[PDB]
Amino acid sequence: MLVKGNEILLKAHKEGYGVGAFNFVNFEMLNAIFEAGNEENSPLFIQASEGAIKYMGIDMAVGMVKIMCERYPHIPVALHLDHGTTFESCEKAVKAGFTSVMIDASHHAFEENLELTSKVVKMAHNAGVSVEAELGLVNPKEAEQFVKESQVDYLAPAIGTSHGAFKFKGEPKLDFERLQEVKRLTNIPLVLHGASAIPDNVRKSYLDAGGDLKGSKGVPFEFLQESVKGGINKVNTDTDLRIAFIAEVRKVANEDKSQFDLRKFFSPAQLALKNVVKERMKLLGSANKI
Amino acid sequence: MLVKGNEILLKAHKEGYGVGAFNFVNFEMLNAIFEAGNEENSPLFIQASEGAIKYMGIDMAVGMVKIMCERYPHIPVALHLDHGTTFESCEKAVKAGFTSVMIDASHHAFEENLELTSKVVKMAHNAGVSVEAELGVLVNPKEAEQFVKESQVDYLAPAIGTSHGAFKFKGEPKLDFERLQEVKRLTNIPLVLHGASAIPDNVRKSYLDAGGDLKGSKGVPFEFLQESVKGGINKVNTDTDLRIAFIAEVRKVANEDKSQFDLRKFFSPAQLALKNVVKERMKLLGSANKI
Ligand code: NA
Ligand code: NA
Ligand SMILES: [Zn+2]
Ligand SMILES: [Zn+2]
Ligand SMILES: [Zn+2]
Repeated sequence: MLVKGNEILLKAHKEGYGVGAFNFVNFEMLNAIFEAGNEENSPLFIQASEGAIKYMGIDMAVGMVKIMCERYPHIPVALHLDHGTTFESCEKAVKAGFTSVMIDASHHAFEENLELTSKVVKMAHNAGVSVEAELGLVNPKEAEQFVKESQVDYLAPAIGTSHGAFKFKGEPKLDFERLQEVKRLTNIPLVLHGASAIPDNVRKSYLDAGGDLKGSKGVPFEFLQESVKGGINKVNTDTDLRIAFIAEVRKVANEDKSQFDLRKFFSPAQLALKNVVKERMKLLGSANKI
Repeated sequence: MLVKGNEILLKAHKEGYGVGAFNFVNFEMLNAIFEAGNEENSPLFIQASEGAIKYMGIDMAVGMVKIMCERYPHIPVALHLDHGTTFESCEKAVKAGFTSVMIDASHHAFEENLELTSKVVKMAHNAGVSVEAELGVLVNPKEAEQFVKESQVDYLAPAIGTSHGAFKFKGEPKLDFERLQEVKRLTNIPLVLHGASAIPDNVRKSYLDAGGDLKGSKGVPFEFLQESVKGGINKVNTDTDLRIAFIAEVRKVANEDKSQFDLRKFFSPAQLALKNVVKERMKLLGSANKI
């Protein structure tokens, strides 16, 4: 059922594996994510950004997730506010039924990031909700201080990732020795943002359907595994899903100009998304952890 | 709020207007339909086919609608099983929370159609749910009178020359309006028009400008939809129009930005185009400003 984000991530912290945190914006993405979790016997972090919540309405975002939990009552599921920008945003998500909220004030200085994060934590913990924060590259000693002062449940340390399909213009590399240092001093679950890899087969599908991925590329599979070894426990994944989904939508549009049955577009798009999720669960080590 | 289908259609029947019955298969379709009803102050018939229910899961089909009703509690909404093919399917819909169910046995003989329809009615009415059936081969008005009286069905879909899909008329648009009037006077219940998509000219242009192909497509003219309401049609099944308007915008976004893979950029304009189709249809049929 729907559980506190910390319940899932504490396990992954103790046993040293990574749980994927998969964004959704509608029913098709959510269904494919849940089907993958059921087929790989993996716990699920379900994420909604503030833009996705505006698109769906927060009543629908939580409502659809609750329905899916009743459909697969054996899968541990956390519903996570992705990149909350204000206290009030995190507070609205708590009242709506989210079991995990992230407050992104990494763009602020240490002192204001910590003051706002601490405010979110108090409100959230009062309602039984776990909190993620961000910091950053990261400096391990202030991370130690940040975590102890804020009492946040998980932390996203900056180690060389960024959202989108365009992660590194040159060689891909992440500062894993910084990560191991953060992990030691904080001893809490850690979060990797911008962790989409753009698998080879997903890139092929998008470009085969006439898509333009520009010079985009993401974290190699090897560096996601090394991140988990370093102590990452929550791996944010979104771009990979969207590319795999829209590749199939473009394909159907191209191959049959007379097709306007929505299910003919989105049934193959769901399957491609679902396979990206299933492979990621195995890569990160959360398969068969229910 | 979610109400029995008859509560909406009996009002439409008494006052002589039509209520669009709009199919959905996912959240985007459902949201646009509800926004159209809110903006035109119109009651809503929300329909799901058996295929749509398989795609969504009946728990999600009903659950999404109940969330949307809480979001717009002032809008009368019926949740209708479209083209139920078996008693068991209609019974599952009743148990899940549907407020209206259609049993389509029109391909069976009259006697078998009546028997199955009557079985569905008894189960449905015991649960507080309204029932649609279908007759027609064009409908036989005298069969309809007997059918409605023996079955106690709440509304009837008489065949008068329409059909599902974008290719309804090879030749002249033709609907047997005389037959419709006879059925209405003999049955005196709300009547349903299936295959009622019109394929507006702007929707067709949109689909073709996006690179789509509609070879000789042809729907029910707006004037025929109005004539059919004047004749006693109170429920107007609409699906194809919604899908063409929706996918037209999906095709357009794909064509004009090959680097776009944010789903919202595809489906926000698609929702708006679908919503606009629904708003115009609500005004055409006369359910606008009836809340
Ligand atoms: Na997050
Ligand atoms: Na129907
Ligand atoms: Zn991020
Ligand atoms: Zn971030
Ligand atoms: Zn029909």
